[PDB]
Amino acid sequence: QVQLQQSGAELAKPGASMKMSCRASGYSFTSYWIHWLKQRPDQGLEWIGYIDPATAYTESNQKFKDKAILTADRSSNTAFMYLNSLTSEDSAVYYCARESPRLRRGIYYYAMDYWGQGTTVTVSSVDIQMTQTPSSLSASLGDRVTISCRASQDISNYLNWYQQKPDGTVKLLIYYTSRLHSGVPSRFSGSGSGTDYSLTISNLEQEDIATYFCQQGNTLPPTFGAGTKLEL
Repeated sequence: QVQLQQSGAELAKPGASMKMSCRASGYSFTSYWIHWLKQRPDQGLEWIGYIDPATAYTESNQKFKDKAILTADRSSNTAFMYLNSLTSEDSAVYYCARESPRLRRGIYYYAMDYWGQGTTVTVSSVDIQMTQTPSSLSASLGDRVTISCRASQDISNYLNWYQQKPDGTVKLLIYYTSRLHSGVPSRFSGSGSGTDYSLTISNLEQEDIATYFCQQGNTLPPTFGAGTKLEL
């Protein structure tokens, strides 16, 4: 079983540097990319970059190009991220996540199929826009519910959906508009095309209470929606 284990919470001084790690077990580390992401209090996620462990090649978001450096060591099955010139804007939860198996030779989904548990950092002494509606939505057990997602440009069906629980745990539910991931119960379904997409949950259960994110992976950098909170 795939597993990603991240390092423990740290505090730091303004102006300093720091280093955090992500240890892999239960699969061939050199066969899939590792991604890094940032999430601020009560906000959506931002994508920082990825590294290919087999070749050491890296890709970075222009917004983080002076802020972060990514590395990997194959023998110890571990990836790393280094940050510099820390400010209060840098206090956040940081995550690592694995890239899913490809679509065909040279064509990836940009769907993150397994996630680490997050590291909390405290500092103390044109992009494609996604729009999710509504921002929160209440329902009762056994109901049918649908949520909507729009992008600012044709994303040609490269649209993915994730679920985040109150304790931070993140998982992939659907990739490439309508494909279920391993272990997802078939009461989850999705549809769309062009710029307009939706997710539908049939026969709600109490373990479905959470926050839901959409994400395009047509063009770099990957961008996320701001979330829909689903409550009883």
